[PDB]
Amino acid sequence: SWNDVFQYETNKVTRIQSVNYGTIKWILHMTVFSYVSFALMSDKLYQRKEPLISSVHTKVKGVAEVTEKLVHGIFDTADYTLPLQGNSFFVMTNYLKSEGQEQKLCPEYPSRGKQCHSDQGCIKGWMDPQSKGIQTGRCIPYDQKRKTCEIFAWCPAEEGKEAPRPALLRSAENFTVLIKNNIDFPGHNYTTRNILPGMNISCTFHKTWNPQCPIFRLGDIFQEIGENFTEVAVQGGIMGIEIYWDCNLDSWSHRCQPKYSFRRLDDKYTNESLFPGYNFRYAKYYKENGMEKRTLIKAFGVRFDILVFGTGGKFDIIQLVVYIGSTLSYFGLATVCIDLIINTYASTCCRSRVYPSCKCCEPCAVNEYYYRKKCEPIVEPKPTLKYVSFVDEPHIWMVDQQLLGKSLQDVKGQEVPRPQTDFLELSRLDSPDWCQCGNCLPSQLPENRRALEELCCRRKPGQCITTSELFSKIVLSREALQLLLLYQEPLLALEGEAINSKLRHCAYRSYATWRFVSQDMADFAILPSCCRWKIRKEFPKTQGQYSGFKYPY
Amino acid sequence: SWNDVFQYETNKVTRIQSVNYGTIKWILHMTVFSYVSFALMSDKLYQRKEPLISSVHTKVKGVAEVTEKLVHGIFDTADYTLPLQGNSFFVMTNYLKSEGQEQKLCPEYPSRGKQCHSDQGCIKGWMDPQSKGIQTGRCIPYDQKRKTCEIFAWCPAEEGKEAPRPALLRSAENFTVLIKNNIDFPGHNYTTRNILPGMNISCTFHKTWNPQCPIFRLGDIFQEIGENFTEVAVQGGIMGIEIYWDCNLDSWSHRCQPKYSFRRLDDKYTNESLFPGYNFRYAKYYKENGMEKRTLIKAFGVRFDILVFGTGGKFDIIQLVVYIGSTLSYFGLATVCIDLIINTYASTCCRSRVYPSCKCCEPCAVNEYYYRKKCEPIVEPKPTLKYVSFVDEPHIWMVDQQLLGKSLQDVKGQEVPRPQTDFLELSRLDSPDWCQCGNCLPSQLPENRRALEELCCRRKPGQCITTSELFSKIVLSREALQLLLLYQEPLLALEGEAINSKLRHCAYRSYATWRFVSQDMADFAILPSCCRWKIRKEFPKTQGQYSGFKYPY
Amino acid sequence: SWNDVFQYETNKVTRIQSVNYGTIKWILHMTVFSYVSFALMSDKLYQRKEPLISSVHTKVKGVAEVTEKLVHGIFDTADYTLPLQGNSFFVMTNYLKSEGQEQKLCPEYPSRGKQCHSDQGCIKGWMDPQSKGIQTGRCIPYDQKRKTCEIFAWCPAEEGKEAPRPALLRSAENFTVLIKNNIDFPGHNYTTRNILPGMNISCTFHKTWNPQCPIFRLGDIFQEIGENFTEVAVQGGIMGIEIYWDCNLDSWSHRCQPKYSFRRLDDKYTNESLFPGYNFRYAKYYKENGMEKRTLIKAFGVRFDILVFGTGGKFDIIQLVVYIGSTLSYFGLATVCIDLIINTYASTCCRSRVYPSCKCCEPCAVNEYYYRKKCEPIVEPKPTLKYVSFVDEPHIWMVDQQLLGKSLQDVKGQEVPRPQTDFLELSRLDSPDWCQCGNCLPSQLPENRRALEELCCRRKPGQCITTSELFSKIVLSREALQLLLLYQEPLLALEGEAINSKLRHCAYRSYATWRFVSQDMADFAILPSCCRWKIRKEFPKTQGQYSGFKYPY
Ligand SMILES: Nc1nc2c(ncn2[C@@H]2O[C@H](COP(=O)(O)OP(=O)(O)O)[C@@H](O)[C@H]2O)c(=O)[nH]1
Ligand SMILES: Nc1nc2c(ncn2[C@@H]2O[C@H](COP(=O)(O)OP(=O)(O)O)[C@@H](O)[C@H]2O)c(=O)[nH]1
Ligand SMILES: Nc1nc2c(ncn2[C@@H]2O[C@H](COP(=O)(O)OP(=O)(O)O)[C@@H](O)[C@H]2O)c(=O)[nH]1
Ligand code: NA
Ligand SMILES: [Zn+2]
Ligand SMILES: [Zn+2]
Ligand SMILES: [Zn+2]
Ligand SMILES: [Zn+2]
Ligand SMILES: [Zn+2]
Ligand SMILES: [Zn+2]
Repeated sequence: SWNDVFQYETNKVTRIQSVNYGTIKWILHMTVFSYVSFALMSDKLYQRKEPLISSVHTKVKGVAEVTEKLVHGIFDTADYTLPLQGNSFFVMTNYLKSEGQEQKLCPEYPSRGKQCHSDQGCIKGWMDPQSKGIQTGRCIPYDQKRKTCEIFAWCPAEEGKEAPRPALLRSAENFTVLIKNNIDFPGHNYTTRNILPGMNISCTFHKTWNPQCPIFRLGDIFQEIGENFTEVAVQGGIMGIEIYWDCNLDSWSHRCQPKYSFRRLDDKYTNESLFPGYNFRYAKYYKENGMEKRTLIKAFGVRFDILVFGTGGKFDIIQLVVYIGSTLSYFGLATVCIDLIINTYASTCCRSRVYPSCKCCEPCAVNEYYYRKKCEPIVEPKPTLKYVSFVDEPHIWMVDQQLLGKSLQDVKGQEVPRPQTDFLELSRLDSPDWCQCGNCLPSQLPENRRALEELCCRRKPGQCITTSELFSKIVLSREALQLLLLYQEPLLALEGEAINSKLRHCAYRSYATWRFVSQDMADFAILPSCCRWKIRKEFPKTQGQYSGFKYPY
Repeated sequence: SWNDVFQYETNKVTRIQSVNYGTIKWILHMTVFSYVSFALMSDKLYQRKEPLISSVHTKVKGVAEVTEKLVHGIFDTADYTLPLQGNSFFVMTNYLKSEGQEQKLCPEYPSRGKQCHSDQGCIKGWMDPQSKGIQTGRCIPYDQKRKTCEIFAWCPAEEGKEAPRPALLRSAENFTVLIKNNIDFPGHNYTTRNILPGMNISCTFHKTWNPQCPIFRLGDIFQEIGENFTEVAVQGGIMGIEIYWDCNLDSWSHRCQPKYSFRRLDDKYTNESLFPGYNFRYAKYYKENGMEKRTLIKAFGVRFDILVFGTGGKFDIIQLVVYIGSTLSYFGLATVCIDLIINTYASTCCRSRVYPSCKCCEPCAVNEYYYRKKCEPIVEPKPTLKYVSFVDEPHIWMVDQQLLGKSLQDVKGQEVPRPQTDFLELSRLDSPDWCQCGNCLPSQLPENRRALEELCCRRKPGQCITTSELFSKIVLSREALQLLLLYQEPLLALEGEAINSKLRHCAYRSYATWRFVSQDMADFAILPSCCRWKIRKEFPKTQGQYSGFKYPY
Repeated sequence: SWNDVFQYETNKVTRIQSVNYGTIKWILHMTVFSYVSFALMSDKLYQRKEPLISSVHTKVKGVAEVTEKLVHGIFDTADYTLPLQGNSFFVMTNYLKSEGQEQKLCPEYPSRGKQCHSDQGCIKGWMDPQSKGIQTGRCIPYDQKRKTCEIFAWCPAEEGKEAPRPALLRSAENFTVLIKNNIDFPGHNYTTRNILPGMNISCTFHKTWNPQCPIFRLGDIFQEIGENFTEVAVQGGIMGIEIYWDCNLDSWSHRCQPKYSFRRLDDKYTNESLFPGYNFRYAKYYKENGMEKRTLIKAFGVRFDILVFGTGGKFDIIQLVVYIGSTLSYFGLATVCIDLIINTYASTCCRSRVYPSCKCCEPCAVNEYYYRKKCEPIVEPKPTLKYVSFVDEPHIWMVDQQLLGKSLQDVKGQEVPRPQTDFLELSRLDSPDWCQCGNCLPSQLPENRRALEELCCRRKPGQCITTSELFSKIVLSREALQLLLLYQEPLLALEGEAINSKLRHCAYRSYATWRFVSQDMADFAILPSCCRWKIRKEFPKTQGQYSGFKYPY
């Protein structure tokens, strides 16, 4: 039990002294190592990455003068900008005014060919989001030239009027926005900001000269991406200020700096029915003479959306371990490829065609030696398994099918090469129809099992193997068999029928080992009737019938 | 050195021709491959996934008429909606009005059983967030029926008044919001939007008919998730418009489309003390007659939060390599399982009980052959390691413990099977108390080391192995030992005491190899005293004392 | 073909009964298993993690009284807070007022040493964001003491005036904000909220006593992180309420609770030129006597940014499979380490120096046995490969280089150990200048190939190996060679020149196997001229020239 615990299994290997294969192995190992290292360091797969949480604080500075009796106006942050001071801020670039609005009946603004021509056309009680009123069903003259439906809404109405061109607040392109970005990686417990001590304040952002200046001129934002602020100012738009944080929190590779990029977020070619641009209608309410009045301003502008994103990486042992474990199996590529080469070039097909056709692959025949020193083929031992050898042939035949009452001599199997004998050890001092030697005899086994023993020493007519002197020296010589038995059992009693049986079995084994060198084939070999019966004649049984070949399993 | 570099180690293998094991191996390989492929393609583990950055632009369109002297009002986007046009927008569904507010003393609104009954109950200088004023400590009659505390706050007060039921702006359910969603994957450098050219504009969203229409009717939003807009309109709520982007950026599998889903974000059963619903109090300031007055509107509505989330996948070679490396080791499952089967069925326990009990597992005994052709057991060579063989027994005994002065014959070890001899090679032409053969002699070694040599040829009384003829043929025959020595050293000088010593050692080795076939056991074998001293008698030393067994290590 | 499919390859192994190595293997296996399990469960690597989508709803409650003719004011949520009720909300802590603003010429506010001293200093048409007006180029006296430039802007101007100290709305520290957080994991289809049924309402958040109370006192927020609300109230700031959701959605380990933490998001030491603190200028517009007037309020306060982040993990089989596959290769660590130990201690370097220097590593010499039972070295069979043995030496010499016309006897290779012979099997019954034995003869091969056969039996002068009796018994004995041939071919015809050739080849093989035990070396061995020519003399050819050694490949 404890001995079972205290065991270590190590694979048997074959140390090959080959320049080609060693060079290939080291080249592939180096390639795998290089790619693994490159992937680890480039993608920082050894680091735990966490997304950031951002806080944005914007301050827009800039004033515009608008001339529109002539009225001279001044526009500051309490005028053209909203209380928006975070991820988004709005800069007004144009506007439409409608002073003194009261909820009453009035003609809807004639625009986009909405002028009415017939009273029946207008509907009663119909909600009109385009005009923002309820039509009363009666057409009325908005102007002496054209007529429009009557809506109970805020009056006077100015819906559908185009934004003035050129934009009144074009000067917004000269306005400067300061962006303060605070990010944190709570898992990594790291916080930083885009404005650090020792940074100049009289700077404006540029891709090259001042890439870290958080002060942006809107016109520069637009022209860095090929957008015409003057055109966008008319109907408005949405622009994006991307702030990317590719941040490394490792001490030896610490750099957490923002990268500023810009992107228009509103489609230039939005259909006129999809409300192009960016605008919003905001109203100031007041009391006049005793009635509640409203002043409506339709403000066109650019909404700047500050989009902050990024990841913060810090070394994590678990991630590195996982990556290494993932990539470890790639170091078996050399083994796989070289074993594939050995297996393929060990095939008896290359010599036939490939080598004569291509003579450059001639020295690759050495892989047969490697294969035979690397692989030990074996077959499943099954009852039908049988091996036969014919002295007129230089190979052994394996039969792995049932004998359906037909002689094993006539049964056909497949050819296999007889194993090489141990030279170091060998260097020492009315006959049956199926019989082609004349010495074979009918089987005494039951009828259903006579086919197994119906085998001859040779396939073609000739002399029996029993005529060879080695048959008598090895198989029939009682002295040699006695020596073998004593070698196994030194104090054996060479008397009785037991010794005759043991000698018979040793003779069978001797023939099997002589003609089927491998013990694997010798165990499942089948002796010819001639040799079997000569053996039995030499070492015969008493008051018993021979059983024959047993299944080793 | 370079020869050390130019080496390739390949494992020795056993090619088994088994239908069952090959079928099992291929089945398991196919299963592993199928699961790995399924996981790779379903979860898109070959792709690098990046979260998106979103910009949302909303446009709500819809007008409501409210009747509340009778006052007829019109409510448009400058009235019921806020400047919110991004990720969130607010649609007012009800309201409470309080015109003409001045900062002075007044009775707090009697609500939720807040009516005061005693002057002492009211506190002086106490902040009252429920009433939003500082109590003066004196109770006053709010109405002829009930009394309330006096607060220096905006007056007249209307706190705690329930939202009117039914909701005044019920018609908000018919209002339509257009959502424009712009997403980007900056790492993958991909941008898209939810409105593409060629999409109809007179559409409203439906799960099946118009799943890609970014125009939503609020009532439809509510009824798609079993929410009653009429009820929510009273106190308000929060609704979520989820926009999911499961986007594949690979050219051959490119589809980046949004999936719209809805979710109520406010708890229906919020406790009345936790401010249920959604409302906000916004005030319009003005000057009246010389004093600064305020108009307060408590607006109840639905805040729609557009929640945009998703990931964009693009093929990455590094991710695929990592996944493949992770899954490569799963291809050894076939080897593990089949080797486990071989090891288990090679145990000498199955034959004893399992096979007779269950006869279906009879042909699985072939795994003993596979085990013995796959594993070569070996023991750690240690000084205490000793092997002994008794000619009255068919096994060898291994002793791996110290001899505490007691004879090795009486010491007990564990039984091991003597290895099979090479048949191919063999096929060729006052006695001591511990002695059970009569031919053994006392050891001449030092007293502490006599136990090692205190061993007999047999455990039970009988004839000595020295009486066998093979002992003289193999161990004592000077001709055979001389032939062996010459085989090792052809030009050996067969004269002197050196040749006698060499013959003695060869005789020891011959006995050890004969009775312990394996060289591993023969190296650590222990000769019996009888055989040892017969050998020494045949090849005796001169002017010296025999040392005995040395430790091969 | 199908037999090729029905094959299973299993590695040959060596079962070592070693306490040290088994203990090491199990220790390393346990260590790897423990670390893998720890990483899996601690980091929850078996779970699929999804980021959350959050909705935040805030309700600030609290009223302040400000005394500033003396004016007594009341400040409620319609006064000090914005319509912000989501991820951010603003609490006003101080303010500056400027009533009755009109767009006209006026002197800019003298602050930060901006007082003008010369008319020429002021510029005409110059935008002044600091003063928020267009300078007319003429200096005018703002006050009797100091003068400032003239700006066409809103007047009276109050830019650059410091926030009053102490802060007017200090009482904001006593105000309470209720945060309702709704999160969802749409991939995992899980939603939850920070307020659950059965939670008290009269609670305020504390780290220990009430960590789950979503009602926060602002002063407590500030003092939990060492911030002085009274100081921040003057100029304002930005504070962050982090809500972390480390949520496990597995039923057996379900806990999805928020963790509240606070963080100041505005730099305390922001440069005075970077607009420290948080403020915004919001204006109320009105009509007075017929002209449009403006009231400007510069509000200083704290903007609270609710930052919600977290991940939701649920068991995923794919992730667990990937992690296990990643970590499987780490279970080969025991094999790697033990094989490294075996390889290192099998080196013939330790015995020389390490063991005598350090005697504790003495019993580690057993690894040579393990190495020789684990590895079978083999060399690449190449035409230049040759083996030679000298009977005056105890080793075989391998030559793997071309013979540039110089005798192979004088060519130097590298020494290798002759393999141990099978004891079990052996236990059975004007001479050439390069010649150091006298029996060698010149080669009859072509001139370019005579060097191969120019080899002697010994390196130093002495007796030829042919004088040994084993040479005649093994190599020249016709009986033994005939027996070997018959063993290979039992019915061989021992007549003709074919038998002589076969005997010659068998004699070459016999010498090669005798002196180069391994068949690998015997195949590429080179016979000495003396032995070769004695053999040929014994078994000579007829009407033909001998070819010599062939390349087995
Ligand atoms: N390999 C092989 N073994 C055989 C053959 N015939 C008999 N044997 C072996 O010899 C034994 C049977 O001996 P047998 O002649 O029947 O003598 P008996 O059993 O005493 O009657 C079995 O254990 C077989 O393994 C044969 O043709 N081939
Ligand atoms: N395996 C084994 N070897 C032995 C035994 N006795 C002696 N030897 C070997 O024989 C050698 C010692 O020979 P020994 O009889 O002492 O002759 P001496 O050394 O010349 O006195 C050692 O190298 C041992 O390996 C034994 O019982 N078993
Ligand atoms: N290993 C080895 N084999 C040899 C040597 N000389 C001859 N042979 C073998 O003997 C065969 C050639 O026999 P050879 O003497 O030329 O007789 P021939 O071919 O009939 O003229 C070849 O197949 C060689 O493998 C030698 O020095 N070493
Ligand atoms: Na692996
Ligand atoms: Zn016959
Ligand atoms: Zn015959
Ligand atoms: Zn005895
Ligand atoms: Zn004895
Ligand atoms: Zn010579
Ligand atoms: Zn010689």
